[PDB]
Amino acid sequence: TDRVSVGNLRIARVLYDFVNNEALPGTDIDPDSFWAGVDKVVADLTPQNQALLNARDELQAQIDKWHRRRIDMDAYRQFLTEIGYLLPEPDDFTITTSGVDAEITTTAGPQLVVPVLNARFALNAANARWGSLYDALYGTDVIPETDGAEKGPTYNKVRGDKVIAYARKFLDDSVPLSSGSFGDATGFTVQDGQLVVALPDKSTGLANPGQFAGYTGAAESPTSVLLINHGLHIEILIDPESQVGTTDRAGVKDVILESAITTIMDFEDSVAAVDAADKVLGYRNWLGLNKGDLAAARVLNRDRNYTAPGGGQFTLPGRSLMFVRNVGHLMTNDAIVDTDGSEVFEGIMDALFTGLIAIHGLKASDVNGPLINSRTGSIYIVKPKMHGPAEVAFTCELFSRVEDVLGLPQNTMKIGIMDEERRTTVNLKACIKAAADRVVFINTGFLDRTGDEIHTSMEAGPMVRKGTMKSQPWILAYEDHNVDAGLAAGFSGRAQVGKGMWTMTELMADMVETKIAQPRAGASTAWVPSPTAATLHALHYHQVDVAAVQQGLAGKRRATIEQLLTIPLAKELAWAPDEIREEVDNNCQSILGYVVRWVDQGVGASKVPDIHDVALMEDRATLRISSQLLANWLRHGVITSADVRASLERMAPLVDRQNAGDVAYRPMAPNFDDSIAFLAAQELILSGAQQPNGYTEPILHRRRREFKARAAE
Ligand SMILES: O=C(O)C1=C/C(=C2\C=Nc3ccccc32)NN1
Ligand SMILES: [Mg+2]
Repeated sequence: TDRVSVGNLRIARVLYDFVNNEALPGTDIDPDSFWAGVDKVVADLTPQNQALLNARDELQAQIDKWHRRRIDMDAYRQFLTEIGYLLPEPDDFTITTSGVDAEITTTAGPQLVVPVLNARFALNAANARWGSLYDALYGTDVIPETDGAEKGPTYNKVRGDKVIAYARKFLDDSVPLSSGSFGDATGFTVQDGQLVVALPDKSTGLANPGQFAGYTGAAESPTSVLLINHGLHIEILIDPESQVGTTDRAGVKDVILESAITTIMDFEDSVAAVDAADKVLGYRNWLGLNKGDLAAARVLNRDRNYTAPGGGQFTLPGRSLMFVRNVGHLMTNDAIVDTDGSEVFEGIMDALFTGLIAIHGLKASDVNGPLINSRTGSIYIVKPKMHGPAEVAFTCELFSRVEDVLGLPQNTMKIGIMDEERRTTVNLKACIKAAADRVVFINTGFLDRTGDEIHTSMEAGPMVRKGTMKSQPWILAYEDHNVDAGLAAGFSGRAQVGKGMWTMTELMADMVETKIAQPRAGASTAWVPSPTAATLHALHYHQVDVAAVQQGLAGKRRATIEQLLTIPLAKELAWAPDEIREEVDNNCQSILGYVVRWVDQGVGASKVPDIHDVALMEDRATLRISSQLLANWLRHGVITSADVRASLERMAPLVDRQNAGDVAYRPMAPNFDDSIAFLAAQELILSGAQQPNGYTEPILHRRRREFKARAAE
């Protein structure tokens, strides 16, 4: 209820007040003009937005019928071409985007993704540009807790020594000495622009003196030594009076790594935001981060100060350069409605509002606030779930029109193309071309892209199990195809090529062991769930020369269209009944475990124990893959209707028990039919086949609004 009328728009009062009183001031944009701009952009671009969404449904309908009238890959591919799903590949080109920050064009390193509605997590992320290696090693299972090195209420010095040793070895691998090991260092000095390291006998310098990047304190006895490797900084904090430094052979207190080079503040799959009040909380946090005054009861960090090897001062950034992830093209939100009572497209709103807010981040002031995000004056929006190059061109048009409403130079709002839909994958080169002057980023993932995969080929037959999907031909070609297209479009030295998220937040040893594969595959960046994970993952960019990898990959075409189009159908008699049961339970607990927190508590990302009590931090896309898989098995009679109900009922109390220790929690068992969460989870499965491209948000947003409305009394 209660709205402000502006032309054809009926704007929720809370939103209206927030923009005028909080967002607009300092931007020198006339409030009346802004709202007219909103009304106009919305009226003009809404039909297009709708036209694209209808085109998806049409395409999917044809693909459905085709499968029902049957596999001949040659005919399939020709069909996709005929219906305008597979478009012709454009001639080679190089992107032209300008005014892009160094964090994106040149530096390879970790990238954090955080739900914007959580100010605490958002604050930590922005400050995770720099992280303590010691804390990360000590706090996680990277250092085993075995030989007397278990963690306790108090500091364990045996475990500390292992941390130190691990770090000492890292230094050896990253910034090697001409002779000897950092392990035996006793002191650090700066003699004539050159870092001397004191060993017991002799005293050496860096193998490459070029890696010596600066220091703090007196050259004769620095308080820290700054190093650089593969563009990433390493700070050795020296302090013999500290407890840790006291026992260190060279007085070293800590090793600090440049960690999360960039961060994505997320308005999409990691948050639950189903109405106007929610969007405002989200927008307000975004405002604070760009104002640079967001804080919790604690602040955002300022740049760091150093001394060049041969005297003189310099400075380095102290915050993670921020992107924002807008919602995609599909959903509407009641934050604004029309005179007929039709909700306005949420993506259109996000562009306008997140873009307005981001103006503050281009300026250091007192009306705009103290801390600056982008130094070149770009706004970095990541756009999810686009299908095909027309939808990309549409996003760029939206951005262009928003830039006019905001009075920003054209091409200010950069785009990060997420490759997570089949129709974007197979037309990827064309998608990048459609954004050739705005694009700063492409990336791959597992959850959404597989959900689309399952849904697109829904009628073709039963898919393989979810675990199996990570090793299927289509996804391996997809991963490699992404890297190839970016590099072919000239991304190396111009834009990020990213890869997916490590979801197992407690298995850091495993992450350190395996996630190295991503930069080895030429990814200039990849997702981590926490600041701690960003610090650990930063080790990989030290061990791997991403720029060299990309250069060596140049011109290769490692994935074919046939490979991309290889549908992940299961072979005959693939599974025993126990395996089927295990897969169903797996997916049902996955849905119930994530849905219960989303619907009941408005939580979009958290450590959710899986069926075997492994902690996984996933976003909403987990629902899409899980629900589509079950819907597929349901459709082709792998499982009956009884089967699915029995599983949800078995898994509900287990999820109930898994949330013990949360006072806010309300059990779903034993009264399932009275549980809005249980029903939401059941619906996502039973109606899964009929949701557009398998998306979960229509069901979810509806059930969360229903829960919130039941809670209104
Ligand atoms: O595999 C994918 O497609 C995918 C995983 C994922 C996340 C996993 N944990 C998260 C926490 C916060 C925001 C996003 C995520 N996003 N996309
Ligand atoms: Mg996604």
